[PDB]
Amino acid sequence: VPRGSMITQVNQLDELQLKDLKTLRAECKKNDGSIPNLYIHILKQHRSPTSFLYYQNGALIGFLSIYFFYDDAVEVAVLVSPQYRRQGIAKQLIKEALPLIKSQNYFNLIFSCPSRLNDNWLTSKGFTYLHSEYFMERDDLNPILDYIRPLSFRMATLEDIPILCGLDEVCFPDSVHRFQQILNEREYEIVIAMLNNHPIGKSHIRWQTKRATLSDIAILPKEQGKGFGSALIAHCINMILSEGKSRVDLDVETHNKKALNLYIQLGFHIQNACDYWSINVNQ
Ligand SMILES: CC(=O)SCCNC(=O)CCNC(=O)[C@H](O)C(C)(C)COP(=O)(O)OP(=O)(O)OC[C@H]1O[C@@H](n2cnc3c(N)ncnc32)[C@H](O)[C@@H]1OP(=O)(O)O
Ligand SMILES: CC(C)(COP(=O)(O)OP(=O)(O)OC[C@H]1O[C@@H](n2cnc3c(N)ncnc32)[C@H](O)[C@@H]1OP(=O)(O)O)[C@@H](O)C(=O)NCCC(=O)NCCS
Repeated sequence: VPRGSMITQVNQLDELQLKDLKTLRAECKKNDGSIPNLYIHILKQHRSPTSFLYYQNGALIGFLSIYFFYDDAVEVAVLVSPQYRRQGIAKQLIKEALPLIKSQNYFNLIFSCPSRLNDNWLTSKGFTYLHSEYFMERDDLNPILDYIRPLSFRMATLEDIPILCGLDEVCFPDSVHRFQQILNEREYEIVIAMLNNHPIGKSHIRWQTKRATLSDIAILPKEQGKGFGSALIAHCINMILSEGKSRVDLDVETHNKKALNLYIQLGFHIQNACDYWSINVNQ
């Protein structure tokens, strides 16, 4: 019923809009299993008008936002209340966002999509699958037994920049500045895995009060398949539990779901899974 429809276009979300968006997020999560990446901490800050809110009678039923991370693409999050899907809401929101993307002269759009939900018809429309991002959690208080490999583990320091940059150069090709900034945030640590005296991998740890989060996990391609990734992740799990945390979270990017079996074996369960699909503007 169009009388009650309205689209609000904003530079940031006030506290009520954030509450509304979190309610919408929750109802999509229950229907879909996973949700797009919304970067709530970015929406809360004033930016210089990339959030588009669809209300029906003042109830938030649709949301789209644009995120200028890349220098030659833009990330797009779109969510529509399950009650109101297939009525053109997502298409209305994308149309509102396009002028702003064109004006910035970006031409490539990258959408984060709940795992498995849309693959059939994203393919039809010409989207290209890029990779997936999985957020997992291990809520077991028991440490991981075994998984011992001939590795030593070191906490990285500002002196390990060559080692860290070398690892990233092979896995995931200004890394000096990024590792310096990470190593200067007291919530972060990086564990380096050594085989004899050659660095062969690393994992980042972000510490919070009740949990810690593993990310940016790398094992050199030529050293994979020897148990080293499992040994490093087990080392990290046990380090986190020995500080008294009750949860280990994990953020991993993969092009293939089978790479996830390692983490399932170590007791992780998926809490959120997104697939990233790109498309050029003129479509
Ligand atoms: C292009 C994107 O928006 S990727 C968004 C990924 N986000 C999510 O998946 C979050 C959970 N899912 C949702 O919120 C919704 O299902 C969305 C955002 C994917 C689509 O929202 P809707 O308002 O229902 O989409 P809308 O009704 O505007 O349809 C837009 C187009 O996509 C098509 N479409 C939408 N959903 C589907 C679907 N499940 N299956 C097949 N086609 C679909 C429509 O046929 C339409 O095509 P058309 O322009 O040729 O007529
Ligand atoms: C960490 C990662 C790279 C794998 O590293 P790895 O050293 O090859 O991992 P492992 O050798 O420990 O494990 C490989 C397999 O052997 C199993 N394994 C490890 N130790 C084992 C042990 N004692 N007993 C039985 N199985 C074991 C693992 O469960 C794993 O499962 P799979 O065969 O079903 O796939 C991968 O899991 C990943 O996360 N990829 C996405 C992130 C990424 O690609 N970063 C860039 C790397 S270049």
